[PDB]
Amino acid sequence: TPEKEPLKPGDILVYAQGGGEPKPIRLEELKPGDPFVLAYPMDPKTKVVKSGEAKNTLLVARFDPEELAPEVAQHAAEGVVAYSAVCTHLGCIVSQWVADEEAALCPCHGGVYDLRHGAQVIAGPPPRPVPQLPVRVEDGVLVAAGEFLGPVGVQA
Ligand code: FES
Ligand SMILES: [Mg+2]
Ligand SMILES: [Mg+2]
Ligand SMILES: [Mg+2]
Repeated sequence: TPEKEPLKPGDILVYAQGGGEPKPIRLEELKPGDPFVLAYPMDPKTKVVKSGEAKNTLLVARFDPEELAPEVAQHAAEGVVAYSAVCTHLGCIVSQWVADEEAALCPCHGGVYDLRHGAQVIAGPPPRPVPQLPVRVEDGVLVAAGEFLGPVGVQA
């Protein structure tokens, strides 16, 4: 189904939504240092949000660009970073924030990913970082700028 299609470069990032019209994520809405938001990709011409496929679930956060690791900054936009939100341990959505680590926490078994430093696993059983999603800003809206930088979710 269109709603289960994979994320594609050029897709518009929208806030995770129930029904109703989607809301694109605008750069100016994200305050550097604030907790991440959960997002999905939306096909820019059909406006179909690809939220029926869990492996399209994203977390999106903004930091001061100087606080990002250079490798992360390569794929960031005005300090905004995005990653897959599917835990690489057993696939739970990495839905919680760790304020004093600026990290994403998985409530299932306590995986913690260090968002400014490439979602390095700093606690729990995730075997590898959630992959980064390159982003760019177009007319103030966040857009996927490439494929995920590695496989999503639970792998061999
Ligand atoms: S599914 Fe995330 S830590 Fe186990
Ligand atoms: Mg605002
Ligand atoms: Mg650092
Ligand atoms: Mg625990």
